[PDB]
Amino acid sequence: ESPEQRATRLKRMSEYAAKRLSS
Repeated sequence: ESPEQRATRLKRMSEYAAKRLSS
């Protein structure tokens, strides 16, 4: 569970949540 994996899943979930949230 390195810090890299955190940013990866975090970024994907973020960019997704953002794009999705907006419209």
